[PDB]
Amino acid sequence: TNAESLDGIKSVIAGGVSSSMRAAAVPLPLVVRSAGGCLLRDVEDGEIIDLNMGYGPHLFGYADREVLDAVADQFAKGHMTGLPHELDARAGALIAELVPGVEQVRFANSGTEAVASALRLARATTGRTLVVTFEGHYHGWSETVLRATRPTDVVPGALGMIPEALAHTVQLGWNDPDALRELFARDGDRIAAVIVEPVLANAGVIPPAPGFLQLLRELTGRSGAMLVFDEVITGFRVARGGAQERYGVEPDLTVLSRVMGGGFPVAAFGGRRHAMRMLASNEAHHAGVYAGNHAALRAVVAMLGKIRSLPDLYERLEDTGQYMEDTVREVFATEKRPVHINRVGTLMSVALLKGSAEPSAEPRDLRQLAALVDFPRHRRLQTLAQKEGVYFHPNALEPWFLSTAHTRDVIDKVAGALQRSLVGL
Amino acid sequence: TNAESLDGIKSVIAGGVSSSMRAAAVPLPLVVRSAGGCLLRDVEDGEIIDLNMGYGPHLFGYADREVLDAVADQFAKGHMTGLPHELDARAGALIAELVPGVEQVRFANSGTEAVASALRLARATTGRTLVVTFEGHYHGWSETVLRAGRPTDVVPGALGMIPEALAHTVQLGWNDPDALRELFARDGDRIAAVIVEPVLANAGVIPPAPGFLQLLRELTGRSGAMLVFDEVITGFRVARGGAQERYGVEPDLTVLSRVMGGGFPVAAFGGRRHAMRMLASNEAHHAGVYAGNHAALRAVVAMLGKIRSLPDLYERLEDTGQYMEDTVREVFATEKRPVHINRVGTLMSVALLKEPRDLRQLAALVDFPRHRRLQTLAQKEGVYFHPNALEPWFLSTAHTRDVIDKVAGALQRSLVGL
Ligand SMILES: CC1=C(O)/C(=C\N=C2/C=C(C(=O)O)C[C@@H](O)[C@@H]2O)C(COP(=O)(O)O)=CN1
Ligand SMILES: Cc1ncc(COP(=O)(O)O)c(C=O)c1O
Repeated sequence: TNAESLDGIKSVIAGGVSSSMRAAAVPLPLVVRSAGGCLLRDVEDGEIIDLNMGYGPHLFGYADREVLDAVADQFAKGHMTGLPHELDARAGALIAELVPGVEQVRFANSGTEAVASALRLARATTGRTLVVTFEGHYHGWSETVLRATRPTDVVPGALGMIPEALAHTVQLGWNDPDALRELFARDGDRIAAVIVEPVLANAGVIPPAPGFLQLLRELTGRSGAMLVFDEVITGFRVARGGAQERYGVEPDLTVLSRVMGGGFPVAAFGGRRHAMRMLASNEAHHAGVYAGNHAALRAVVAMLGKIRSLPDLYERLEDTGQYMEDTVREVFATEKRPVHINRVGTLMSVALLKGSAEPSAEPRDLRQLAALVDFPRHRRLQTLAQKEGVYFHPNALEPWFLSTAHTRDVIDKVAGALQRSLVGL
Repeated sequence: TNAESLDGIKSVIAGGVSSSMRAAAVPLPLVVRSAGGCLLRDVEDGEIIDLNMGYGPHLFGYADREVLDAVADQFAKGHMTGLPHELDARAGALIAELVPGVEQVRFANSGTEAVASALRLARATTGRTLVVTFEGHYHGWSETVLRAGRPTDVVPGALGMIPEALAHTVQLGWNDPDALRELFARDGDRIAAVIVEPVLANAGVIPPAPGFLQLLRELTGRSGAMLVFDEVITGFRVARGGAQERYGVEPDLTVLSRVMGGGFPVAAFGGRRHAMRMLASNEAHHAGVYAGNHAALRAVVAMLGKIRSLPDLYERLEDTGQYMEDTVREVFATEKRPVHINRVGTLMSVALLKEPRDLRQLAALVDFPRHRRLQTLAQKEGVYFHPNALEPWFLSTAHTRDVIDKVAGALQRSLVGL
């Protein structure tokens, strides 16, 4: 059984899962035996349609052979030597072609690593130390950015961090231009970087308000602060060239992962030659014995090569998302359950609202959205859905990540499963 | 050409390599086209015997099919879902079986990640903040440990670190029991952890002095400080159960990577249930979307499964190292070049000179410009090792007698050109 098999896992993995968040993501136990397309198989041989999809990398679904095969070939030809390799130029060139604001990169194993070195690059380059974040925006778990009352409160996110960890890190509310302007008027000249999820995906899928990214680019440019887009989720997802392209605003540095490597552990950060100058001279720092290994860069080449070869991909993904959005709206409407749904392409939040919530609200930030949401009922809904054979994360603020494997028929099954689950609510 | 192909790489990879250290590791350009066994193939189709081997993971050489095949099978069956998986228990159990001081683990993508979370666990568990390191010991590049690289001076290792990064990190010289005793007599009660390379591999291969690890275990135990063995390099390398087993001293936490995943990006940290209690309750923190992904844990299961099935492996690896050691000594003796060589199994340091117990003592004997010159010459003869004398060689089962005999010839020829 799932529950018994999870208990077995817990006797050797402290907490049941390596990541503290993802260990609370299966309150009705589910242990995977295999996966393909958008389908999981249980250790009880149950089939589950996955709307979470391993948190963003799988644009084409699980077990994508066009990418498996390339990575497996690399295992047969040397996957990790630590030396420069012919692939390094091909990976770099693909990223540069597809991403406007990137001409050079360095690779890492994870978004967390890529962010930490990107922030260091901004501090080293500007000779400043102060970094600005937004509430609910997640940039991995490195010591200077790991945050958990006002949105300007900076609260450490983990036990066992040094007390000064966040001394040079500051926070504002998402989509609050007045607050942002006031900050820059006071401290624009001390800011090394503003880091931001151009679309906030780790706390609902709150897109930026009209003009907000433009405003950020202006203030940062005027003040000499580097603008860092964390596109770990949005890159190669909301458009071929990420949110950068979709919203027509170019940052100084860009962090990438997820879709880039199709699920292989790999990330990068980069920008134009000017922003990357201290790394071109090897004066600034980045490291990691596995960084840019040959298997990882084969995965980038195969995945970005595949995406490049499909010039109408993002149009079809958009139809997929629209159809899921329309279907899920009908199912909740028919049941007379208020719901909030935000979508940017195949990135999608679905949250069940309180009976006392304003159905027509368009929250612009995490606090506004959280307040409308009925968390206990949503948790209860996802247990029910999981039993009906559909998995999404129990926290309403955690997004769904659709894929080309979520065809019309799949989405029609999802509808049925959600309908049945709501009736049990 | 190698040089032209590297220049192409540098137009899109800032600095030519993603890691700031490994971008200075090929001053005579070498770009890889393919690799297998202990052999590299150039973009000019040259063959090079690799003594560096990608910095530790490849105990059986490059392109190990018994491990390729398992990982490729995982790609066909779902490699990354973010959910608990049947493999998780098998990977955990294999580590627990092979490593004395580990009963539970969490996985990470890299030694740097695994270290950071391990140190946080020790701070959270003890309610203390102060961490002790040793000079020349490398624990990755996280904010609270990245030092440059007196022995007591704590110097930041990267530009753009917050100024307070190392405020709660302290350093002593390796193998200095007096200093270590004095530290603990004064501050034993404030120390959250002592982190240490049980064999110092990133600065020569300086093993611990007789009784030093035993002393560390006693002081940390007495003071309630967690002893953290960074076995990223030594684990499954110097013995099946790492330096832990080899030297009979058990730490509170162990960090693992490298050999564990056979070159797949994967790491872990773990200990006995007591030391891992705040992670069992999910009160302490670790994260990363790719942590413990199915491909990574398939690699751990295949690699550790293979090692487990070969109970005399570490004895054969010892013969391999002895033969390399004896051969290299003869070649330098015959040429009348003084050399310092330290070895622990297949971990091996070879430095050209102008028994040190620490980095300062060893560095002082070494002729760095001549060693750099020697490695350019060796590389041209078809043997690659890192140009810095303090960076170790990582031998493998693919370094057979014939290979080592070729290495001898190539080193002889290179010394004559010195
Ligand atoms: C925008 C963004 C992220 O979303 C991000 C990681 N996000 C997630 C990590 C989770 C985890 O570690 O278990 C789980 C997911 O819920 C989440 O999106 C990271 C950190 O990446 P990584 O997990 O590879 O360290 C950086 N930037
Ligand atoms: C002992 C030790 N620990 C940790 C690391 C860091 O692991 P990674 O390079 O995967 O971050 C290294 C790299 O040289 C190492 O030698």
